[PDB]
Amino acid sequence: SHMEQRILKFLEELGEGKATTAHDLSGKLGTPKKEINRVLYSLAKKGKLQKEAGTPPLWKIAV
Amino acid sequence: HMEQRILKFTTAHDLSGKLGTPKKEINRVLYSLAKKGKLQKEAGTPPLWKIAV
Amino acid sequence: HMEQRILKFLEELGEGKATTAHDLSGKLGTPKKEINRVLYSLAKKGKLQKEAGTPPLWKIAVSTQ
Amino acid sequence: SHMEQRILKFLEELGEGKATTAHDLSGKLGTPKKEINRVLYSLAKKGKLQKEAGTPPLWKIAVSTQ
DNA sequence: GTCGCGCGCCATAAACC
DNA sequence: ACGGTTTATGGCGCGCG
Repeated sequence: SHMEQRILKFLEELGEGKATTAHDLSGKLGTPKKEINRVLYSLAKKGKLQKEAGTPPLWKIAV
Repeated sequence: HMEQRILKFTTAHDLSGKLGTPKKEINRVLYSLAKKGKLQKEAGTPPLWKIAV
Repeated sequence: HMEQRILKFLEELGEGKATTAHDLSGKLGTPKKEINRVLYSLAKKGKLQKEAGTPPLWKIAVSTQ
Repeated sequence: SHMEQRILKFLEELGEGKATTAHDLSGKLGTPKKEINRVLYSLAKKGKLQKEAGTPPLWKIAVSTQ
């Protein structure tokens, strides 16, 4: 929920309909993709984030 | 719709009758929900459950 | 080699009906890790189609043209 | 079942207070990770091994319980 | 009768930079 | 005498009869 917050913050910042990727997040936060992804996927089951299947997947805030 | 009802309503095996749902499906929404911080798993055999206030 | 086995096995099942990687793992006498490894490789090669689920169901790839 | 014996042996031959992952046991023992974990988890219930929390879990020969 | 399991995941090939 | 490092649905925690 700290790093969940780093990520959520960043998404909300970066546009209001925008998406992004684990690789993008990882750069803009000096964090291994593994970590970013650990949290992105957690957040998704929690209903918080919305994921668009793809190579790589695209992540945006949900309702 | 399950997540919703699961809330309004103990064991998963015991949840299969009250809502008429296969145990698999209940254990799914349980472990998920406790991962959402809302529920909380007790160590029984089988495991027991209760809404974390 | 293991691929054409799975395919061959997905022929003798009647068009429409699908199967799981556990099921295959038994029938074909092969560890599930290898089965799935190959299954996911055939779907991506086009030969097969994956119907994501719990567990996922696998059948011959169906043209959508 | 000489799998238990082989793993306990490997975890002993690794050193004092030292741990390792099941992926690693499967590698060296040349044994499917499926069986390795089935067994690892088994030895932990029997009390012989302890499972350190992690991703993945780390294992080592127990040192506390009776 | 615990069990939620979706798992292929690299003893990797290809792709990036 | 030389392409090192990251990706992939790569998140994996899995042991399940």
